[PDB]
Amino acid sequence: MCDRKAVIKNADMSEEMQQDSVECATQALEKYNIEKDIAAHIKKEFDKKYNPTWHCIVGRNFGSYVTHETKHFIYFYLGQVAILLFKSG
Amino acid sequence: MCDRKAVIKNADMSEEMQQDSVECATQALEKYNIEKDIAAHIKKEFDKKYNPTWHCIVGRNFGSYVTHETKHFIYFYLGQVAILLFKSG
Repeated sequence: MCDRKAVIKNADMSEEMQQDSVECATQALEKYNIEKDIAAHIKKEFDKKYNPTWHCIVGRNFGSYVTHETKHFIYFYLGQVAILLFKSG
Repeated sequence: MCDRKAVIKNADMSEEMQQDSVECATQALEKYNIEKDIAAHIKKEFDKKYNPTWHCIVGRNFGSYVTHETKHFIYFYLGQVAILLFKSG
């Protein structure tokens, strides 16, 4: 339907926001396979695209446990990766 | 019977705090070997043993990239795991 090659697991963010969030994690997922890196680029884009600052943790076998403390927190697992997006706004 | 068996990679929290954080991460590791689990166990105690809210990420192949702050954002890698402790105080 709209890409989204992930597998959410916990997203305290608006649905549509969770779909665009995953795709963005994908952008960094396809451009780079470096957990940290992917998270870096993303955060930058999500911030300039939405409004700084997005606390994201992308991996492939970790265990994120942050407090969204907002409404822009989405967790999911891409084809072979995981993204933990959440701002401290 | 000694924790702190991690490998910090980026910390912005009080020294004794980053040390206690690692042990707390280890505590969750000894009680459970599940990323998410370890993360929860940590944030849980750290939140009720320091001052809410602690956002930590425990994994061994992920990539954390968030805008830390306050003074409780420690990052390390245990014997075979990693932890990303950071609040939004």
